[PDB]
Amino acid sequence: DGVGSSSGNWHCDSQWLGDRVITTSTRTWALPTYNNHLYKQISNSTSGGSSNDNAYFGYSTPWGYFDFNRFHCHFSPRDWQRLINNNWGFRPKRLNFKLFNIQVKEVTDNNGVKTIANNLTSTVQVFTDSDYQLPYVLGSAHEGCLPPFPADVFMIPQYGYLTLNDGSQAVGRSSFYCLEYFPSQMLRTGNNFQFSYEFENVPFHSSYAHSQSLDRLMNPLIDQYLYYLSKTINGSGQNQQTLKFSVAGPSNMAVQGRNYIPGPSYRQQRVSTTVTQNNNSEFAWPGASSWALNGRNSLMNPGPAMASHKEGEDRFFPLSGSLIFGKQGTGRDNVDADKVMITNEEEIKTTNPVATESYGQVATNHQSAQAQAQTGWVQNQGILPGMVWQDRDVYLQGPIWAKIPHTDGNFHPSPLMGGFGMKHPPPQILIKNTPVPADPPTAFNKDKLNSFITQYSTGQVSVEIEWELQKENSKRWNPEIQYTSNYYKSNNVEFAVNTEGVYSEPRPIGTRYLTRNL
Amino acid sequence: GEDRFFPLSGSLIFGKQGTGRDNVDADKVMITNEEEIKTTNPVATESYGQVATNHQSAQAQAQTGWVQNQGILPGMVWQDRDVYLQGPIWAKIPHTDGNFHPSP
Repeated sequence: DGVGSSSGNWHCDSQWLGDRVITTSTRTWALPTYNNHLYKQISNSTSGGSSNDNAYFGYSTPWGYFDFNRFHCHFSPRDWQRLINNNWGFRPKRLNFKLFNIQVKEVTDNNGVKTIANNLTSTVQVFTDSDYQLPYVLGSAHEGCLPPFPADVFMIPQYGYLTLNDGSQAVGRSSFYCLEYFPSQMLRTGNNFQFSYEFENVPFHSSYAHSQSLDRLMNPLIDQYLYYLSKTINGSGQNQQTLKFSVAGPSNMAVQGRNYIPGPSYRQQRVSTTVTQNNNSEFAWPGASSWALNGRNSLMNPGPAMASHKEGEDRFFPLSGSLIFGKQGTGRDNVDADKVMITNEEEIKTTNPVATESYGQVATNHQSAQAQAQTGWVQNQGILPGMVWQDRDVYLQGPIWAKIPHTDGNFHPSPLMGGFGMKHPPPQILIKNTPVPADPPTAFNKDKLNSFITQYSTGQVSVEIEWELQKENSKRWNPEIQYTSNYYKSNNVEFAVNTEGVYSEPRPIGTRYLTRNL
Repeated sequence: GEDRFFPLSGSLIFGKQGTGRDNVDADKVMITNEEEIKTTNPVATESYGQVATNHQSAQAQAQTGWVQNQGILPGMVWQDRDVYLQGPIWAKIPHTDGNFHPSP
């Protein structure tokens, strides 16, 4: 347990134990000193002003944090495929985290000549927010998670948070948190850290697509013992009204009585990939669906899970109804379509309404001898007893869990971005290099020291997660759809490294391949 | 009192003994009456209610709009469709990620 002894080994691989899968990942990280060892107040004001919808107030801290809330941090593409093609569901159960082989280095810069040396006596502080007393930052789809490729060395993201704001100002109820006011473990090179976590009960994610739709669940050979209004007129001409009824049969499925209806909706604007079909105007924000919270508007994104488009119109997508990842090396601003990957929420069209369509129509008056029957379009429909739906799919590059807000009420708290919702998700893990003062003056001074030895640390991280599988039990005769690689030759291998050594994930990968009845 | 009225497709209608399959007259069918639940459930052929649609001010008058369809709201209470001697007994709840009050 000293300077010349490793404090942990490299564990990286998966084990498939029947109904369970155990993924273990190790990456090597680097932690700089953030904020000059200072807690700093930030707002849209210190950010260079902004619009009201983007106003905020908060603090940036000198701490970093570990984040592995993305599936590719645990599953290799090959494993994701094994999961995807053979199970009807899965979910996390246990988690084991480790920090080891810490190395604190000191940088010296004299006359531009920079040099790095070990500072053996320096420490790094670590602690877990086991009681969720700090603002939960994971599950906001932030960058900075463990890289998908094991060989990549990553930089630990800086921790910051937001509280209540009134423009760029704070309010009485705004909270300020100091992470030093938390007990934390201190470790020198040769010391290590570790902890375990139990995932609370969460339903299995449905990694299947339905092999039949909500409106097509009857026996196509028999009639119902129910009738429907089929004629209100006996033919053109004056006073031709009547009431004729017919049996709802195979010949008219649209009219049949049903026990369950499609899930809720919130109409999204429809955008086309073949640009010339879109309106010649800027509607990215104007024509976007949104919600208001205390005078501020936020984009309804990704919103309720809805099918991306009608059958065949694959060139269409909801303005902000699906997740879109960037391809390897894609820039940050105004990037072209070809440099991004838009997820396709199609498999759920069997139960969820289409995002760019109306939920349906409702009557809006009392038809009478004088007035004709009128209908109106339902653009957004809240929950109704009898509704049934699927949740957003999850992706290899997508988030895994989210913290369910602690509130009096909520409904089906499944994270809208996809994933598992939990009141007590994996705790945040904060880390920071303990400040090491430079030589202080030889005469006392009450001011806090502001002269520090420049340092940064590096080490390994290990995350082991145990997943529970729900295996397939289909009696389907014909073969199923399976995720596969392309047979055809090509310059590079999909999900492999470049000739420059750049790993890249060519496309998003969902979980809905196997099928199941409704 | 307006017993002569019924929702276009809001109630179940069975056929009387021997009634044909197509374009049968009113007298040869039996339309169920979902009346007893008017104590908690809104009327099918009516609006749920009205909501404000603007900010009344010195210049603008208060305006309301009709709620033609209303999803669940915390605080709602209701009865489910009645069951009949000739009616169905059970149904299979679709195996899906979510659903609400899966009563057929």
